[PDB]
Amino acid sequence: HGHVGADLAALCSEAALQAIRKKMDLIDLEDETIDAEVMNSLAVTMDDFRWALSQSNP
Amino acid sequence: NRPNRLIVDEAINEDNSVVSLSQPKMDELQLFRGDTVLLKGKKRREAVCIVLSDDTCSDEKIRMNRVVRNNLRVRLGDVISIQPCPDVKYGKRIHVLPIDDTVEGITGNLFEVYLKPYFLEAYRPIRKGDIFLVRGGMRAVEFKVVETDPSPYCIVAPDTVIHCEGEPIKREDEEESLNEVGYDDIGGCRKQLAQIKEMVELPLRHPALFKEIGVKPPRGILLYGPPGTGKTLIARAVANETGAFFFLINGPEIMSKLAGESESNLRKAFEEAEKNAPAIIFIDELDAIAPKREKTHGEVERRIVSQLLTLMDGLKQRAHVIVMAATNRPNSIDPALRRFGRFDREVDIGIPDATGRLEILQIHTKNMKLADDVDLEQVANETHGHVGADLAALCSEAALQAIRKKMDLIDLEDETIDAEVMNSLAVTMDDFRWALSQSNPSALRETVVEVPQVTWEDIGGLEDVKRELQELVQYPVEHPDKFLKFGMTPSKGVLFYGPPGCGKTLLAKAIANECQANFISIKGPELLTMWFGESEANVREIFDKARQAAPCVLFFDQLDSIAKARGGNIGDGGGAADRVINQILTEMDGMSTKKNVFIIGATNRPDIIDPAILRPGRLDQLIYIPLPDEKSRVAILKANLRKSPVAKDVDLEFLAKMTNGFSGADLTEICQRACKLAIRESIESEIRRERERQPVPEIRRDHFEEAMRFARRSVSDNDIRKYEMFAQTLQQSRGFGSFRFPS
Amino acid sequence: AFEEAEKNAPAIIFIDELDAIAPKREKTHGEVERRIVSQLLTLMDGLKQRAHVIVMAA
Ligand SMILES: Nc1ncnc2c1ncn2[C@@H]1O[C@H](COP(=O)(O)OP(=O)(O)OP(=O)(O)O)[C@@H](O)[C@H]1O
Ligand SMILES: Nc1ncnc2c1ncn2[C@@H]1O[C@H](COP(=O)(O)OP(=O)(O)O)[C@@H](O)[C@H]1O
Ligand SMILES: [Mg+2]
Repeated sequence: HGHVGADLAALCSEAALQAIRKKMDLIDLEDETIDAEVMNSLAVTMDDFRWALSQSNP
Repeated sequence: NRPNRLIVDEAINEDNSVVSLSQPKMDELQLFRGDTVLLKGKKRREAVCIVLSDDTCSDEKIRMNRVVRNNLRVRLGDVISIQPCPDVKYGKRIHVLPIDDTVEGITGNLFEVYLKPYFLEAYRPIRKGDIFLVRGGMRAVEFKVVETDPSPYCIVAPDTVIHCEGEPIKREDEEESLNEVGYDDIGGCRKQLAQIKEMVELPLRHPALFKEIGVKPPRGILLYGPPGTGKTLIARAVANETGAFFFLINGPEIMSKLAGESESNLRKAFEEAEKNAPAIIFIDELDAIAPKREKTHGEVERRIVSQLLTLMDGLKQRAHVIVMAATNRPNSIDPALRRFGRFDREVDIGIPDATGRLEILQIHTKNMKLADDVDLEQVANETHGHVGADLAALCSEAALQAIRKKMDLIDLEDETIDAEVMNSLAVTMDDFRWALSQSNPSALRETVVEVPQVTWEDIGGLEDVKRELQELVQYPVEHPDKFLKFGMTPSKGVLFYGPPGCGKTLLAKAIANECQANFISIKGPELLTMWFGESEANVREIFDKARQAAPCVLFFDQLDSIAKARGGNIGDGGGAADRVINQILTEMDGMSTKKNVFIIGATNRPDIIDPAILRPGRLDQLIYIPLPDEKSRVAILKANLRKSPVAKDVDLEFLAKMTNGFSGADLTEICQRACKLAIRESIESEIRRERERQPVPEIRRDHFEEAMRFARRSVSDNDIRKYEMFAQTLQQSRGFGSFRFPS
Repeated sequence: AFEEAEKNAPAIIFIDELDAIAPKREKTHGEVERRIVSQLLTLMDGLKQRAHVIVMAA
């Protein structure tokens, strides 16, 4: 409602980072390179955007 | 959670240059005996060794000696990953430098004594930065390989030339690596360390994930908290763990009187950081350097803020440098810094809890030698509000007290101390207790108060009141899981009202010690101020300190002073008295989550207190502290005389019968009078003992009888009716009586 | 001075009128004085406590 363009950019970044967080708990975190299948499965969804909205304040 | 990951294990006979792994694990790793492999360790330290097969070694463990662990800067029980080193070839040459301290006193040539037999017909792989020990000469010498040819993986063949010429390497590098600050040296900040790790380490290691999802990692991190919580510690640990240069900026350093000097300093700092990329820019006291432009009148401050905004905007140019800041009060910072592309992510570092301060104590005491008596759990428990820096200084003071004792033993004139005295040197529990006594908590360095050491047995009677007070503080903190099962939040308010001297103030002093929770005491009118908005501002500061020091007990002694019924006075001291009550109302129950802040109020006259103060949610329980009855009067006299030696002939039970309406303080005066009479008799007796030259071990019956002649009833019968009317209004307000559900 | 102190370890350092050279960094007129205080702190933190050199300030 009161979000300036910087706030919306922060929201999009937070949603993408939340998707990356979802992919965090699966990986070993010590792998030299990440698997191609989980590389392809990574995409921003509505759940990530709603989490960002819940964590979004102007 | 990979086959490469293995648990650290010791070595029975395996030496430095090789490694030994269990044969099934070697087969799982597709590794043959005699193969060269790579070891990965913490702090970005690596070594190259020959893998071996051993039946003694377990499948989940890797056999390495102490020196191999010292190479990787890792301890026993750590998790490390092993990978077969690729394309390892015989070394053309190897440049080895022994430690400078070890070479001293070695008459024979270092190379011939150590290196020539060690590498003869052995083919031992080495990487740059590897240290290996060879027994020989007068003293065992550690050799550090600064240069490897070919770098970094090479095999030392007999034909490969080995030389120890040049200035021997210093132990400073080794001790700096040992003392380098990592994530493990932070205590109580694991929840915040997770977000910091996600912000910093993840983008560096897997930028492919970010490029695939098409997002860029944040560049601004704002750590805010009380001093000593380790924000600078966390920043330096992050800088060291990621192999980035740590650059420190202090707010006073940037500040300068000359025009354009502070911004030039900031630009120079950013330029040096970008040159030393990757690097971490850390700005201590960001609040002092960058306040609100509209709020500040001085031109230089908004000048610095604008320069900082420009520097942050220009920072995001793939410079691989991340700017971090530590401040006490984030709200004092210019809001333009809080936006995205700037200090967008703010991480709250708070007062460590019991387990957090236990972790801090374990971290700082890991090098100190601890006896069996000392237990760090109780040390954490008694440190109610200490911060990490306070805990470190506390451990240092306990150690220094141990040196104080061993000094009192020793003469110090001798140049060399006997080995027996050194063997006697140790650290015990009493040293830590003394450090606890001397050290003060930074959270409450303002509200520190003396402790009369009032304990429950000091209070006589009020057993029902004592039990309720403990459950108020003990239940929510010691058993929070119980409250989540039923789902209703705990009650956090009690008002004590009654005649003066019945024990309201003792219960607050006693509750401070026993429940091991932070205790803030407000003298009744202490908060009020002559300025227009300062009386209410002091109220918000008290409730903010209590929220930061949660679990905290906020004791409002003589609550009737600041909590009056609104509208009683038109002037109300200029209307400020009502505004103080309205401020108190909002903090106790307002538009915020409730922390473990337990408000306790003691008042003589409760009927004047604002009715909004006394509703459930603010001071949930109204407890009446009456005049002690006959049974309680015995307890008060027994508790008061518990310290003093009193004759067994004294019958305390009869005193309670006679003193029908005496208060707790009145009975205390009677014992005080009896003590002075017994002291006065001793003083005159010993004077007669001196006069004849030129008795009273305990208080007898006679002193009490003379004391009772001066006994008075402090609380009048008129006042007692005033207190008993109030308790009757509560009973009549409820209605009915002996409530029971039908059948 | 600190280099000579570590070179001749063990050594003893005494500073006379330290407050004259090291006022409060929050309120300091000259930048040179602030840099002197910064060098004091940097040299204090630089010693790894193996120098066994005690700095005395009056
Ligand atoms: N139940 C009690 N047991 C032991 N000592 C008591 C008791 N009640 C009162 N006293 C003694 O009375 C003195 C004052 O008591 P205290 O300060 O707790 O009273 P209070 O009811 O809070 O009074 P006030 O209304 O003046 O604030 C102390 O010496 C204390 O030891
Ligand atoms: N969470 C913590 N864990 C371990 N030690 C700590 C912690 N916080 C502070 N310390 C100790 O306090 C000392 C100084 O910390 P400091 O930089 O003053 O913290 P802050 O960033 O709050 O100013 C450090 O040497 C460290 O040993
Ligand atoms: Mg009192």
